[PDB]
Amino acid sequence: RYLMDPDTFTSNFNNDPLVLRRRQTYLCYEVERLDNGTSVKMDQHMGFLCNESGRHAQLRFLDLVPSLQLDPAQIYRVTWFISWSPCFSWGCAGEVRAFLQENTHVRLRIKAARIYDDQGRCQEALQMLRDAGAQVSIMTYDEFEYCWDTFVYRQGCPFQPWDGLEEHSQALSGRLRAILQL
Repeated sequence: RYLMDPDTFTSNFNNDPLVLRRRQTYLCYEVERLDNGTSVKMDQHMGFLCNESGRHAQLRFLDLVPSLQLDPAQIYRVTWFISWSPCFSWGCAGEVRAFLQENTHVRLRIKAARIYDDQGRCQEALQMLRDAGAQVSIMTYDEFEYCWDTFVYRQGCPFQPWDGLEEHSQALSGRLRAILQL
């Protein structure tokens, strides 16, 4: 099971708002079955994806859903830890929205390291994700450290936060919440 290089993680998940990092998107994913009150994980149902040749990571996750062989009779929670949202292209959120409409046994939780508020398409795309049932939030220390511990080739090294991580996360979270306020 393949683990990310540590500089790739740090370079892509850094939440400095003064950086406009839109070239790549890294999406770390885990799928759990909701049963017996608890959650049940599957290690072959965890991994990470980047954009590959114009096909956004979010779309690459949707392409591998069949290979997950989800029992349509059960409820599943898919979590994404994604370096930024929402997916920039037009209708790429629409493809996510559509997948959620056709797979009503799947609940999608999106934890983004950052968002880019353009006061336009970006806000509308985030709202449409919410409206299709996704739960979108901004990553905090706990989630960066989880992803470090879970997806990165860290060789026993502990997570080392960058300067401003918590301040930046709280500022982004405030703005996402404002956008998504019902």
